[PDB]
Amino acid sequence: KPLQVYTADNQLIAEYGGKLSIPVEYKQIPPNFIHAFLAAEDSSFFQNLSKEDILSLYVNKIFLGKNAYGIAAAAKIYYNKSINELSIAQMAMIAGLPKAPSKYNPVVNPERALERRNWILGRMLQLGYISQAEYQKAVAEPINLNMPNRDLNNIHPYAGEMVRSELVKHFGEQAIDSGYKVYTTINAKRQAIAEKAVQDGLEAYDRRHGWRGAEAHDKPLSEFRAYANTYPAQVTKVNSSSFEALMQDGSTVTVQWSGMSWARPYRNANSVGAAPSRASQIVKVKDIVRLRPNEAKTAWSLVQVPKVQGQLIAINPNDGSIEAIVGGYNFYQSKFNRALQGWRQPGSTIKPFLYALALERGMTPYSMVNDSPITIGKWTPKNSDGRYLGMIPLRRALYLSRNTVSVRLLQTVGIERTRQLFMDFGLQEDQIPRNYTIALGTPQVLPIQMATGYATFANGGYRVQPHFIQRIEDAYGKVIYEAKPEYACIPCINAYRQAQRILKSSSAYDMANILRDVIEHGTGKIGRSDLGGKTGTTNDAKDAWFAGFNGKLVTVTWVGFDQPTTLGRREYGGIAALPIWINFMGQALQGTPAAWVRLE
Amino acid sequence: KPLQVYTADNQLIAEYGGKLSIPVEYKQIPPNFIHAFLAAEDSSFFEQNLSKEDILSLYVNKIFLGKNAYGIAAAAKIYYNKSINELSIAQMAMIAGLPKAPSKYNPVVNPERALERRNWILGRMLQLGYISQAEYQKAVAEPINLNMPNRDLNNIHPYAGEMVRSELVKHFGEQAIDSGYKVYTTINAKRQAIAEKAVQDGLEAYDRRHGWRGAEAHDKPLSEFRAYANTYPAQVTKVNSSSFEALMQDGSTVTVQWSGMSWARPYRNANSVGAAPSRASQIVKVKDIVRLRPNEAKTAWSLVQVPKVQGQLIAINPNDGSIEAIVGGYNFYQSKFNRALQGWRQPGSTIKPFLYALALERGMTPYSMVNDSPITIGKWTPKNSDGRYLGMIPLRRALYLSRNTVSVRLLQTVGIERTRQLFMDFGLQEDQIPRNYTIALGTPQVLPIQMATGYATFANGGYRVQPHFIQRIEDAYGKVIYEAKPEYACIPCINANSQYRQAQRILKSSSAYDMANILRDVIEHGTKIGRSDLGGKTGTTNDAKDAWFAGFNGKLVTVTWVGFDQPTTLGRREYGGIAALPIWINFMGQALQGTPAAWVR
Ligand SMILES: *C(=O)[C@@H](NC(=O)Cc1ccccc1)[C@@H]1N[C@@H](C(=O)O)C(C)(C)S1
Ligand SMILES: *C(=O)[C@@H](NC(=O)Cc1ccccc1)[C@@H]1N[C@@H](C(=O)O)C(C)(C)S1
Repeated sequence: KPLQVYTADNQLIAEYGGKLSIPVEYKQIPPNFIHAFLAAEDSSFFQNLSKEDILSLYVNKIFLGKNAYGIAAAAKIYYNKSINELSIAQMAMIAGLPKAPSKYNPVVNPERALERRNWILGRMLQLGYISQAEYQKAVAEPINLNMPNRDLNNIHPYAGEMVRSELVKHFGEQAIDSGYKVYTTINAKRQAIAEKAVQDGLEAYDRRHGWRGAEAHDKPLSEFRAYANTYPAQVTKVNSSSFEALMQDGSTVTVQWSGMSWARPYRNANSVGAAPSRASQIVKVKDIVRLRPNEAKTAWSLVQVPKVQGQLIAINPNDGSIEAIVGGYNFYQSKFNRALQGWRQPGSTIKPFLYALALERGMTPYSMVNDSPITIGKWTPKNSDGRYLGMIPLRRALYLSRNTVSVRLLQTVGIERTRQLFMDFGLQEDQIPRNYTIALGTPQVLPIQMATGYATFANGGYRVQPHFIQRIEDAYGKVIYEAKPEYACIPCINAYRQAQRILKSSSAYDMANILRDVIEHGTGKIGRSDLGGKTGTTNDAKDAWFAGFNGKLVTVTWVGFDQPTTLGRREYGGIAALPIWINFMGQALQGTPAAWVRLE
Repeated sequence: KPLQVYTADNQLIAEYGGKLSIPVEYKQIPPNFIHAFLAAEDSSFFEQNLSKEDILSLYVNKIFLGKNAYGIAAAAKIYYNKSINELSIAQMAMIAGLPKAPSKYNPVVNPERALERRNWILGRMLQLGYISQAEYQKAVAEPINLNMPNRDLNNIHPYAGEMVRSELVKHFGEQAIDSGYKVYTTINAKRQAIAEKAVQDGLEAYDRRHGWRGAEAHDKPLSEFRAYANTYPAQVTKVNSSSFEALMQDGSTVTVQWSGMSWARPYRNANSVGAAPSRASQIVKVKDIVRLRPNEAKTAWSLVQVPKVQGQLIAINPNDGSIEAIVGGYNFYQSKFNRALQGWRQPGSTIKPFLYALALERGMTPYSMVNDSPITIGKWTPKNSDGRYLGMIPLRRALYLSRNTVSVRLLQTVGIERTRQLFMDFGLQEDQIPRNYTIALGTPQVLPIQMATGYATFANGGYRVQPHFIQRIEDAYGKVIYEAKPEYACIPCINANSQYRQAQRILKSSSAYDMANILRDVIEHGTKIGRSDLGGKTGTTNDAKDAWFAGFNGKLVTVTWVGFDQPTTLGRREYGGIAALPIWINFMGQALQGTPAAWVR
């Protein structure tokens, strides 16, 4: 009975197998398996004939490492076999595990596992349990593990992992042995769109910065996995216009010129080399490259897995329901979820919160703010273009993300009030400094916290908590948990708990319209008039961000390197992150009526 | 509901607690405990959390919290011997930090990391307004304060209880304990208590004759020493002419008079002891950690000494192989090692009755004339105890005097391998039996339990029995789930796929009966106990590195052994009949008291 993960459309996406036990009748056990356990210890005092009687009591319960309880569960976990399918060597291997299922574990210690196994086989031969023909056959055998994957998460991997990883973080492994059915808030349609959007957008950035060379050279093809419609290939021959590579299935294909001609060499973030003139300039024989098919087959392409990363988090602003979550380029490349764990500087994406607080103090989008050099704090922050503009309205200041006005508004608003709003988005006391650096978006945030923060505009100034579980049922079918979220607007549940108000209705509604002005009048791609959004770029374009919404959906996208480096000069939030956001929102919001903030 | 260990005479001797879970109603949980789990993680996605509080109720009694603890109540019991409402804020925070990795943060395994995690949580609890700063300073300054109760109770017959736990765990792992079963052993409690006293007195006898070896420590702390085998650590505070004064672990100061320490002839070596002490300063120094023994009144104290020497006793029923008594060393609290089941030693002349039984097999009798003459085996001429020879002598005289030359001659007569096969058929390990003429003088390594199995062959009429310690196992519901089906030497004897297994015959009835009587005459001629149904053989290895005695009656086989764990000489006077035999006599006399004569048939 495994932990089962479903989407909001009651569709099964993941099964997570915990503690396994397959009880067998003593008669169903091959004698050689019993013999293996009898030879496992030198001395029995319960020859070993009374151990055979007491063995029946423990045979289905013995912990045999890696969630295996009993002989059948160990035959399944280690070899993907039934007890009668096991070899003498395999039976002896399992027979050696009870004493210490970690010091002898063939996964965690293959060295000692073989030593123990063969000792048992040696003892079985001495006891006349096995013949020498069986002894030589068995002792010469390798470990031969064929471990089936009991953690099935192949449909929406980041969504299934989110459930497993979060339950384990808060409650340990016992959370997976409960056999519960977890019914998530995830929209599968929206989840699929987000997965494609993050993959395409990162492939877009990667392609424009050029070919970086093969992912490895003189390394073994067995050590690389296929994913995101990219398949590892070992280059075998390089010609005038085409190369030949060996696939993991054993086949060899011929990647033609049109499939590699894009490979202008990467020189730096801001520089790429001339278009390649021959295939030798792109690949070397014994290079580990990634290839891509077409629809069915026909032709192949030389592709590249981005070194760059990204994320997407989409939440319902009224309750905080998580609709879509993508933690990186691909789950197989990295199981790391940047949406829930990727601490980054928000840069300019923080400004709408600070400018909302200015509006709360009495200001308007038209209020005159001053873009001037700020020496104050014996630290002089400089604007993006190293320029100043003088007196400009609050709305202009936000749109151009004038760093000097932000520090001035932070001095006006007070560092305390700013930190209070931030904590209301899920932030900890320890992750927001007191200093005037918070006006510039330098403190580390998780994108989920940004989606929570932007939801404040979308919902009219209420504090919603992001949540991924709608209900949990026990294996039987009984509902044991039913989500009771804090609602921004309780009447709105037509197309119990009330969320506390964190920002004044007018300020949340005003910021919303400034953000809509920012997207409709600044930048320029969708046929919607209910969208508000803000771009963000940190110092030396170390992060590209876009936080945007409509009345029914908040989406935050991010693009950057895991080890912080520049994305390039001409690489801002609106260039790297925005195209993923547009591509998601357009598709996710397709055939849905206009929904905007309610000034109540 | 722990693994319970009983004797054959129905005494509960040990309780072994495995996986623990004490389910509690969510309402019964102190809010500070819930708050601790709330502050344990930075972000929850299932200031306030709320979502976690609802999902916590589902796992609160099942969360694995390390060291067999499942749920908050089990962790409160295991780590602190407290109920959840008795926990401090610091303790609640400690348990709250364990779910994520109950080993990387375990306070019993990794205390440093555990302290860092706990305080981080307390810090987090203060930030959220869960705890006040007064509670924060109070809690953060607290130590680990572990008060782990002992869930493995075994203080009646410790070697017997440990035998069950250690053997189930060896063969079946920890899951063998969390089963809640009732194990009904073959152990006789009366006999077990006698054996415990016998092994303790006999080793104290050897130790005392060998002299005082000095205090167990000097200038060290009295808190670091345990009391056991009726010996209590004392720190010497004053040394008078004829007496000394020592501080006890309870805080009292006792006076040890001259008669209490006068035995303390100083130990020089196994073969040498110093002159009788003339004054108390020659025995003790002020600040010496000594061991004392009271009388029954606690009105007189004695200076005693824990033997450096070891011993064992194993008593089994020869008809089925039931283990009646087992003592693995001087005391379980000095060493948890069981020398009866794990102590591999050379048997010495304790092996000759096996070899002489095979001589009888082929056709010989106790009266058959054998040759005590000088025997050359390659570049090794074995010499008898006294180096002398006796010429033609009957087989029984040869065994009694343990004439090494007749043994090698009998080994040549029966054949090296045909003997190895028989030694194995007696219960000795194939790999542990060499392929040479020295197996005649007991060179192999044996377990005493194997010797008791082998001697039971004489006692039972030539059958091979297997030693067993479990009579039956019942589940928690009272249902018998296991019932021992041993191989019986004599099935009719109990009434004084099959229901009753008949043990395999390994000797002709005549040769087992003949060896038995040879062994009885070995014992009657130069033993003490008022019994005529006892047969036995002494054993001494080269340089008295081992003193042995293997003896029986029709109902009980007892094997005793005396020696050092790191093989050294016991001394020159120290043969099997001197060191081991007195423990055997002392046990057998008391164990067989008020029982009719029982001999082989
Ligand atoms: C907030 O993100 C702003 N960042 C900065 O002013 C610092 C900076 C920006 C680019 C390179 C080096 C340093 C603004 N981010 C973008 C944006 O909002 O899209 C601008 C390019 C307008 S600056
Ligand atoms: C068997 O134990 C025999 N021992 C030896 O040959 C070696 C030895 C060791 C110490 C002293 C003398 C000889 C013989 N049988 C034992 C016995 O049965 O007790 C003797 C010590 C008599 S010698």
